[PDB]
Amino acid sequence: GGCCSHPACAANNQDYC
Repeated sequence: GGCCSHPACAANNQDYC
């Protein structure tokens, strides 16, 4: 989760997702 609420993070780092 974490920054995965922000497309910026979720689109570039799916490892947190």
